[PDB]
Amino acid sequence: VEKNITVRASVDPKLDLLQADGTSLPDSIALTYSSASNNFEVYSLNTAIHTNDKSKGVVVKLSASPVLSNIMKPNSQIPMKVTLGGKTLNTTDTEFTVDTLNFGTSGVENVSSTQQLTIHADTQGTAPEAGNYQGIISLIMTQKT
Amino acid sequence: VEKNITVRASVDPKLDLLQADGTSLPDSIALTYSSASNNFEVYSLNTAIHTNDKSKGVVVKLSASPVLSNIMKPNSQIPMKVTLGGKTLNTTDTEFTVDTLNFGTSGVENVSSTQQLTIHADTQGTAPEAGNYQGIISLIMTQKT
Amino acid sequence: VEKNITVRASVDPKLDLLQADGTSLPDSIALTYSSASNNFEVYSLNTAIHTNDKSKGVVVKLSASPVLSNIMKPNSQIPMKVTLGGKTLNTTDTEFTVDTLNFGTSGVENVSSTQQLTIHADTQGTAPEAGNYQGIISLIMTQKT
Amino acid sequence: VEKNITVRASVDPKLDLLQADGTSLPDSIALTYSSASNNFEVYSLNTAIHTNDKSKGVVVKLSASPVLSNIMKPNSQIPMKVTLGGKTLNTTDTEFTVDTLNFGTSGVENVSSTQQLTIHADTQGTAPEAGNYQGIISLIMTQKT
Amino acid sequence: VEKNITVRASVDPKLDLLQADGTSLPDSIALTYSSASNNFEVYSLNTAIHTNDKSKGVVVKLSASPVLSNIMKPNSQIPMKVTLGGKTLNTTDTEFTVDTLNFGTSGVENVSSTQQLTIHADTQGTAPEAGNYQGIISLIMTQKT
Amino acid sequence: VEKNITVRASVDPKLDLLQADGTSLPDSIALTYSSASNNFEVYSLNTAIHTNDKSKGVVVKLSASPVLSNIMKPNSQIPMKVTLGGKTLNTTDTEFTVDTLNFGTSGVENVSSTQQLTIHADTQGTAPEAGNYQGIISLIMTQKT
Amino acid sequence: VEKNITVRASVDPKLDLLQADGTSLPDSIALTYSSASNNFEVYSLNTAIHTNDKSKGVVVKLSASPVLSNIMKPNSQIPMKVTLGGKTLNTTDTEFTVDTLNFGTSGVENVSSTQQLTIHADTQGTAPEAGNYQGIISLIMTQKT
Repeated sequence: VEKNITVRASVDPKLDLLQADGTSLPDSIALTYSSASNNFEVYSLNTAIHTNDKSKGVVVKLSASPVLSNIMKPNSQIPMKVTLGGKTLNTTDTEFTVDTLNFGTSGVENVSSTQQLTIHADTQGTAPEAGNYQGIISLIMTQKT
Repeated sequence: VEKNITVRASVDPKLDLLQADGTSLPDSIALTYSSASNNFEVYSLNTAIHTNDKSKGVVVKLSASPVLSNIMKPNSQIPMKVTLGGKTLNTTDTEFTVDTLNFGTSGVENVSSTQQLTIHADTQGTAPEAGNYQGIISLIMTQKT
Repeated sequence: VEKNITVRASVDPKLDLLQADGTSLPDSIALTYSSASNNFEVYSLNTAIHTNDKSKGVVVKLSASPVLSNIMKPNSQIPMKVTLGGKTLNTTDTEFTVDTLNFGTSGVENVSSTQQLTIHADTQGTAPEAGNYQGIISLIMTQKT
Repeated sequence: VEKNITVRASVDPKLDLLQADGTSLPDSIALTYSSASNNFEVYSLNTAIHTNDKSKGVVVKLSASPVLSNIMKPNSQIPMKVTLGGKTLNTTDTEFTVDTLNFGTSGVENVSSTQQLTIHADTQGTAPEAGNYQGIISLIMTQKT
Repeated sequence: VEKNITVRASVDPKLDLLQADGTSLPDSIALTYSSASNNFEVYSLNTAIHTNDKSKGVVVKLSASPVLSNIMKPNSQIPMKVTLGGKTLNTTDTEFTVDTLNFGTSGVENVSSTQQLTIHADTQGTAPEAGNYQGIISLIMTQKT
Repeated sequence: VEKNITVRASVDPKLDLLQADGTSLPDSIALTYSSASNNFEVYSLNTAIHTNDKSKGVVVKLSASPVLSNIMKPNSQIPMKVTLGGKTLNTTDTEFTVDTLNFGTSGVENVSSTQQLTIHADTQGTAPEAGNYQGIISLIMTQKT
Repeated sequence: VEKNITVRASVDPKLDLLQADGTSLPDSIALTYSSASNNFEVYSLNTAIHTNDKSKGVVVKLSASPVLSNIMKPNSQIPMKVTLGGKTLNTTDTEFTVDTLNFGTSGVENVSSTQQLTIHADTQGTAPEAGNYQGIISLIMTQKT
């Protein structure tokens, strides 16, 4: 036949992280460099947590510390700082209490309040070497008793 | 030599289904799960039908009823409802009359009006089992007297 | 053992043609047919020339005239026109002068300016016969005094 | 009896290494050269460790030091550095602790967190001789008390 | 006389089974194990039935019940379930009606609709013993009145 | 003495024909039949010509006309058309000029450009009799003044 | 009595060297000549050592130095270099320590890690005389305290 389309999906019944407007988080992001400040800008995205039950809190962590490294020479790299809900995320987990998520206040049941997601490839005022840089962020989420 | 590139193309002289912006349909699509509603959201795409002759209509059908099934445990699957031009597609063909396609009204000869293509892997408010899913949509399209 | 991975690489110390984003050129491409115009669409890609020394120009040519031919019936075929940097390529080599390549202006040393690579399986307003088509393009590239 | 298809499979009941999307790791990979830097680009792939029991850690090592060597003249070769989970692999085994793997946090039982697998044919800024290169990587994985 | 190449081909004038892209079916396939679920993943391939005359249906059967068996110890084996067009195949013949094959709708005369061919080495949630496994599938297909 | 391995090799110091990836040409090939068109599909392989001295051209010819004949009944056979570098080969030799071979442009000295080798068992739109077919192609190559 | 089949097998209870996929090593191999480089290409095969008891090391040696000699004229020959596990083999025994073989890490008890077997008919950049060459390699293996 003509126009064969393959459909894929990843399902996590307990938790999901979607944008405040209902769309899924972008699969990739692009940072903007500013030679005047010799540092990257802060990337901010509005996200809302979707949960199976509203009686349990959420715990968020990263699988590994994200690093933005040049593709041609990995020796040059810029650590990236990721913060969710105003608190910095790390390889050690952090807990988001149920009372601070405000489940259902947006008008949709089991949908959390808008959480500010921030990515910052912060250099210490030192210009990285010219080239193309790439990295990956692995945001983990789990319910807590 | 260096930089050998192989070119491939599938030609159907009578009929083609492309996006309203002139680009081809995506080869793959991704559905986003929502733990709050325990269901997938509707995926929508704008498409335009290209025809060899504008005086003869189009009939559309699916080769088989698509189902979104887990790659590891096919026992769990989510049937997908496909609709084109506002009418649900089924294994039994449906006819799009010529006067409802508006060939040429977009400014380009033999190009139909924008048709809404919708894929919805709807569960009956039942959470599918955790994992990643995969499926295929086979959209057949033929001209009709 | 388990998970044996074979690594392969082709090395040309003098020249390399890569995408503007740093990744390698695609090994395969697909063309989009449109029955309304009975012709293929133009495929365009951004590429950047890498050179061992920035003081020497580059020459580009095709090993043989690329032709898009049907796999079932090679009698039906569509000649393809390849153009790089805005100038049409042919089996007779064409010269890219050094001052027109802008080596180093992108911020990375010995990297040329973005060159527009275009492939067009241009039919003379004639619908090719239905079936699957396949062809290969061989892009030769050499330094010139 | 027409259409005879032979099926093969290798089973390791205790451990498996698969891509984050659930598919198996590629059997072969290709590296891209860049004469501007006279070095290869870093190849990165997302992988997830599968385990029979979540209470036991994982240990990773290489059977032999992988080396990318020319097929025509093995005297020319490029040592390759393999790193999994952010820590460099070596013929002397390295230990991945259980709490650093996050078994089950992805939503699928007994599936580890995404581990970044990186292959880099790091030349010391020295152009290898022209030709075709080939190498093999043997990634060992074992459960550790 | 140098470069002697031997050519072979099997001809069935009445029926053939080819991939949707026009190439022949793969001779060998590899299944991927996942110790997390202690089961094999489903392997799916798109195929199109080629027929001499479009007025006759197609019947599909297996010569013998395919079984995936360990090469070293045949006592350990995993039965494989084969389904084509959404209906499971068996040693007893199954009929595909002509109206269900859609001969010619793809744009090529006498070429049927894409049929989903699926192979699943379904264990009953029990881990097979370590080793290399191999099996064979003999897909018999014939025309029917 | 255990593990006795016999090694064989054919040496042609003046000319060799190898694949573009550096490996030798396949010893055996298989053609795929298509009952819809009642003809064999075109088999294409990329090859590169190796020479002792780049200053001399290459001449290519076939020892005898290749014919694809049924093993059980030679009376039924299919002539095969072989083309290298875009020009059909024949029992009468054909000349490939030195300037058309582009020796060394691939980055390896004394290695020619990629030459398209194509084999087509072109039936005249007539289905061959059912059975197994076999044939041999003897590609002769020589240097010419 | 029709269809008489003779079965032969060589049994070495203490050691066996087989391919990584479980099958036996090839009985004969073919090398590829390249007149451009006037040297043979390196032949690489994946092999795994089998042992009766995993607590003992393995020793590898050759009965006699392999030489690739022309069948018609023995005066013209090419010495062959054989390396197993990354260390070149010679007429004098070599040591493979138990800790280096990694018995059982592949998931099958008493099966060693994949050892790279390399055969190279290394000419000193001198073209051998035209003709057919044949040679034999006798790989001896023993267990050592």
